[PDB]
Amino acid sequence: ALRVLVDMDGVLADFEGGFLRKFRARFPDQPFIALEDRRGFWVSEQYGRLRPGLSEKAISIWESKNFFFELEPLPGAVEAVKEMASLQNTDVFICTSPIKMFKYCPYEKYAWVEKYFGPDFLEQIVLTRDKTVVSADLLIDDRPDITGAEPTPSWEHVLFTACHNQHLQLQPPRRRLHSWADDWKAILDSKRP
Amino acid sequence: ALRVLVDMDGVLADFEGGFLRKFRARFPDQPFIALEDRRGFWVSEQYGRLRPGLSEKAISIWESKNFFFELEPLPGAVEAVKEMASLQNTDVFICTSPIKMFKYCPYEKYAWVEKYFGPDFLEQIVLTRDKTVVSADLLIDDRPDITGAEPTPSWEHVLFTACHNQHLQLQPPRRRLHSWADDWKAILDSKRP
Ligand SMILES: O=c1[nH]c(=O)n([C@H]2C[C@H]3O[C@](c4ccccc4)(P(=O)(O)O)OC[C@H]3O2)cc1/C=C/P(=O)(O)O
Ligand SMILES: O=c1[nH]c(=O)n([C@H]2C[C@H]3O[C@](c4ccccc4)(P(=O)(O)O)OC[C@H]3O2)cc1/C=C/P(=O)(O)O
Ligand SMILES: [Mg+2]
Ligand SMILES: [Mg+2]
Repeated sequence: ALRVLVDMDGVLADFEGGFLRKFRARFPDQPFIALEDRRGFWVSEQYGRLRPGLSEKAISIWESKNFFFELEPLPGAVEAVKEMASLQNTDVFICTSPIKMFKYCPYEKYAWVEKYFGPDFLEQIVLTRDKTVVSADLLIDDRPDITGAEPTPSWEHVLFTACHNQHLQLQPPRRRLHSWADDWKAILDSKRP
Repeated sequence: ALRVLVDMDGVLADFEGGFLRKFRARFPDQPFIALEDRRGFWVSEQYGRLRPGLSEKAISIWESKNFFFELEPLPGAVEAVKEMASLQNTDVFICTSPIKMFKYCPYEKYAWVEKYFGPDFLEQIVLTRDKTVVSADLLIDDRPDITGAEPTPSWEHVLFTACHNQHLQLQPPRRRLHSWADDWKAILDSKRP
């Protein structure tokens, strides 16, 4: 079977929108970064440049209970992955990194998957801080540079569009999946025998 | 670097001893299976044959809060893995499967690793129900038959001795690690260039 790894935050689950909503609600008198203006992968670094002490306040949002659990799915994500997993000769794993503060995040990621994909889909979860040691044909992930212990990962990394990466020019033959409305089936079919 | 995957339950953490202690304390008037007499990988199947309704009582032990967190390390396990991870050209990942009931288990496994190996070791955790999709040179695991989506895993599976597998004759050239007092370094060195 063709094997596809799908990232969670910024691909399945709307980490950026969730973060902004909760930040504004908790820190209504602080300045914030509109999603369109997000630059750089690390939210807290951008916030830290905007005002002193804002990096720590940003961090307190994703460390809070229910932050991960209450993320909304990105449009099309649940439908696409469900269809993808039902395709013949196609094994789909949700491959995601928990944050360092582990009190809520791993638990809530399991709970989120159960909620949107159902109990049977829990067998498809891989939690890891290193994706290069997970072998597959494809990795769909919004992070531009994915590295770790394995210098030559078996997967092709398809960059999932996010505001933070939308301007990035990629080194051919690297490619993008622009959203779940985009033609993911053609990408998968291009890797099949 | 040589890459080694190490299982948690029955290899690092004493799932069998922990289970028995808690079962006896919770169900003092039920019969139990002494560790020496454990047969078959699945604890609940053996308990279920011993008396009707015992399978469900067994399951309630590992579903309970603090079951995973309070497991004792197997003798030598923490020392060995710490030394192993400090070796040159050697990357060690703790590769473990959470149980289906996810309320406590993933969280407590992270907490256990932090407790025995320290915060920095949390980056080395891989949670998965499928180990065949994790690529490495070696997998040290007490489970005799490890299968999943990848029909030809890259690792050599070294069987870690447990009471449930201690009589098993293995198909050459399959081999065992008899305990952490056993010569794990020689096993690793045998895979190096
Ligand atoms: O896209 C993101 N942007 C972002 O700013 N963060 C935040 C949350 C927290 O995540 C981490 C993080 C680093 C690597 C992998 C997951 C999370 P940490 O666990 O180190 O605190 O990095 C610093 C912080 O940055 C996470 C993510 C999620 C990364 P992925 O989608 O899990 O790869
Ligand atoms: O060795 C074991 N023996 C055992 O009886 N169990 C119990 C706990 C529960 O674990 C499971 C289980 C199945 C596969 C992988 C982990 C756990 P489930 O999550 O399906 O309930 O299997 C049924 C039950 O069997 C777990 C383990 C731990 C298996 P690993 O060390 O995680 O591979
Ligand atoms: Mg992401
Ligand atoms: Mg085990």
